[PDB]
Amino acid sequence: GAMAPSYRVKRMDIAKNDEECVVNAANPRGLPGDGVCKAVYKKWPESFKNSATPVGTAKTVMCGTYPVIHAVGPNFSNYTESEGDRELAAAYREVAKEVTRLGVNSVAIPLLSTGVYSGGKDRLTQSLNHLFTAMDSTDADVVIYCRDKEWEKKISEAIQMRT
Ligand SMILES: NC(=O)c1ccccc1O
Ligand SMILES: NC(=O)c1ccccc1O
Ligand SMILES: [Cl-]
Ligand SMILES: [Cl-]
Ligand SMILES: [Cl-]
Repeated sequence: GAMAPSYRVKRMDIAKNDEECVVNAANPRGLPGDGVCKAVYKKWPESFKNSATPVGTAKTVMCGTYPVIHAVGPNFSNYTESEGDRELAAAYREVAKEVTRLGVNSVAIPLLSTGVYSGGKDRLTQSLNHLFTAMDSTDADVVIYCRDKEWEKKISEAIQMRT
C-alpha cells in the first residue's frame, strides 16, 4: 500500500501516467474505441488480447508487466438513468477488486461514462462519487486523469473538500 493513501487529479493524457497501473474506459467488445480508450490502445495495444468483458465489469490484461484494467461503464444512450447508475457503480467496485488483487501502490483512473457514453449529460459528480465509494477502502494512491480545465478545478475541489 501507499504510506499515506491520497487522491490527486491531473489534466493530461492518461497514456503518459506515472502510476503502477492504468484503468481503461473500455467498450464491452475490446475495440480500440474513442477518447481514453483510443489513447490506451495506441500506448498498450498488447493489453487488448481477450479484453472483451460485459458492462459493469473490469478485466485486467498485462502489457509486458504493466497492468491495464479494462473497466466497462454503461452507455447512458442505451441504459435508463437508474440501471446506468447501478452498472456505473458496479464497474468501479470491480476496479477496486482488481487494484487490490494486483497489489499496486498507485493507479491512474479516468471518470467512467463521462465522454461518448454520458448520453449527452454532465456526469462529473455522479461518476466521481462512485469512484470514491469503490476506492476509499483501498490503500493505493489514486490519480484521476481528465482533459477539461473546468473539470480539473471541480475534481480538485471535490478531493480537497473531504480534506
Ligand atoms: N491538453 C491535452 O492535449 C490533453 C490533456 C489531457 C488529456 C488529453 C490531452 O490531449
Ligand atoms: N487521453 C486522456 O487521458 C483523455 C482523453 C479524453 C478525455 C479525457 C482524458 O483524460
Ligand atoms: Cl498531455
Ligand atoms: Cl465514456
Ligand atoms: Cl475531461
